[PDB]
Amino acid sequence: METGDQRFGDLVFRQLAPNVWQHTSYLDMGAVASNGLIVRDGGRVLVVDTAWTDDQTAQILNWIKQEINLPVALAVVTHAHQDKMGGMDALHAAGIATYANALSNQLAPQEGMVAAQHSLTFAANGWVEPATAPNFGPLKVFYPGPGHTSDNITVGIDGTDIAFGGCLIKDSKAKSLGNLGDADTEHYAASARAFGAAFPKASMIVMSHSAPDSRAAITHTARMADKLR
Ligand SMILES: O=C(O)[C@@H]1CS[C@H]2CS[C@H](CS)N21
Ligand SMILES: [Zn+2]
Ligand SMILES: [Zn+2]
Repeated sequence: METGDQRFGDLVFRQLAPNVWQHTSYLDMGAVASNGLIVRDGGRVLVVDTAWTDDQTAQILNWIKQEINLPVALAVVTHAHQDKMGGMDALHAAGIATYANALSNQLAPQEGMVAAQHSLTFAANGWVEPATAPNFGPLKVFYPGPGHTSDNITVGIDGTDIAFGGCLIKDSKAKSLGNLGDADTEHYAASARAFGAAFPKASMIVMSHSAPDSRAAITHTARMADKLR
């Protein structure tokens, strides 16, 4: 927890830009961090990823109400793991519209997760079909291909130098990819590089389990992935 960070309950918030904050929640497994984003877009707020749990995700919503005081219009979640979708019910209880890759929603029940209300689909070039992501404002959603998981998606924030790699991208000092059973080790490297190419001017790379990094996180991640093919 660095200087300039705010704490609300068990959550930590770091402002990254005038209209963007990183939310961080922890699960004791020894407190393992997971990062998401909060975006102020005019008179509304957009959320990328829940916290680990419903209660933690409610803390995010209370912090937003208290510190930003704008309604949360929608949330997009970036794949079907507990750190990204664990608080879906808290969002739904607040009347927030939720979006995920169709595959994430298909996987959610098997994972003991609650599926989002709406499914995103993607063109062959990886960009989201705009009709499935209505009124996403500055959020530009890109499916880079299979990597960390088959369903992982990524998000750039228009008007900023920020892109969110989710759990696909590791920080540039990482000693391993942590890749498990559901990783695609054949395509991981190409998918990391695809994320980089989709958001070629993003200079701040936000990710799920490390603090924000430079684009070196992308190239370092791709190098680690090259070794697995
Ligand atoms: O693989 C990881 O590094 C992170 C932290 S521990 C492991 C279990 S939950 C979450 C899924 S991305 N995760
Ligand atoms: Zn994951
Ligand atoms: Zn994760």
